[PDB]
This record gives sequence, C-alpha cells and structure tokens, in this order.
Amino acid sequence: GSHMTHFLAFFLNEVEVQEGFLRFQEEVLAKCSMDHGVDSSIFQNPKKLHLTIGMLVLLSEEEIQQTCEMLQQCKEEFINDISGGKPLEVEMAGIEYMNDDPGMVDVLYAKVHMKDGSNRLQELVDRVLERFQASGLIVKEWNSVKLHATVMNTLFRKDPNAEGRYNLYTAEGKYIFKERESFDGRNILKLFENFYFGSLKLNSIHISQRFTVDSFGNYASCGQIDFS
Repeated sequence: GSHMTHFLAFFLNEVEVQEGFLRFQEEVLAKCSMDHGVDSSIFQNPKKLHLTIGMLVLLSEEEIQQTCEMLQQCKEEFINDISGGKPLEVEMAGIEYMNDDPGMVDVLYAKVHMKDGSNRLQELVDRVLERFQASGLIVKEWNSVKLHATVMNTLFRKDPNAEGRYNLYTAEGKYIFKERESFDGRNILKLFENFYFGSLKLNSIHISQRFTVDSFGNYASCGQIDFS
C-alpha cells in the first residue's frame, strides 16, 4: 500500500528553536494578521517542529525492529563517515514556499542548513533513503527531500495532526478532494524572509507517527539511531 504508518524525522524542538519560532509567530500575527487567512490556527505546534526525511509503511512488530536494525546499517555504512562521531551543527533560518504565487501559500517552511555551510546534511538523508528503497518499506517520493521544517500550514486549521499529504482527507483509502485553502504571505516574506529561529545539533533520526505523542504533544520516538 501507500498509507504512511510511520515516518523518519529529525526532531527540531529545542527550547531555543521553539522560542525563535514563537517569537516568529507573534511578530507575524502582529504585523500581518489583517492579511488574508493569516491567524494562529495555521501555525505549527512549536513542540512538533521537525524535518521529515521519509514516509514508511510498517505493518508488523517485526517491521519496526527491521527498520531499527536497518537504520543502524546506515550508521555503519555512511553516517559515521559524514558525522565523524560528532553531531551536525545546523541552523534553522529563513522561510520559503514551494508554489509560484506568494499570495496563495498553502504551506510555509523554515530552511535548515549546515552551520559550517557544507553539504553533509543533504547527503545523509539522501543515502538514508537509498538504503530504505531496497526494503520496500518506503513510499515512492517523486521530488527530492527538501531540508526544511513546516511552520505554517492551512491544514492545521482543520487537522493539527496533519503530515503533508497524510491528513484527514487522505487517511487510508477514502481519498477526498477538498480544495486546500491558502493565505497571503506577501508581507510575511517581505518582513521575515531571513528570520533566524535558532541553531541545534542534529544527532538522531527518529521513527514517529502523526498521533504517537507524549503527554505534552511532543513526538514520541518508536526507535532511533544516534550519530555520536
């Protein structure tokens, strides 16, 4: 099938980055609230800030442990060379949208780039996807994995537990065509194009699910590997 059960992601919810995000939210809501469709319900939950690298379809208890066993293989084959036994110092700075009309934005993202300006982060998630394409546990991704994190999504107005294409209108088998609503981001982009949310040290790839949360709303890991 193609009903994403779990996904692989970096958890990006350090207290520093959350506060930069909260700072970002209130300034946007102060200087851009009159803009169309712009309110707080479309903002991300600061405790769920993350960078998704892959969608998985896991069906058995064994397939989970297989994924964990399979992430460890990534650690030995290539992640150790890229990481060098030390984390990846990265920055969450700048915003971007993927469509062509900044007046009709459906999703807004915060860019994630290596602090040392290198390319190591991209090759990490790219090689990880390869190692999983051989297993038939990953959903086919047409585009490339973009190194960014969601910060605004109009779907959060209707479904705060949405994960991109996996939401209340697409769950499982009943694909429903509700035309997505948009917001005007022309002012947000002119004021906050290069907003600095914060820096963090990426050290873990987690298996998570849209509803597998802890008592505060964070994502709960279903298994992970560590770079150091």
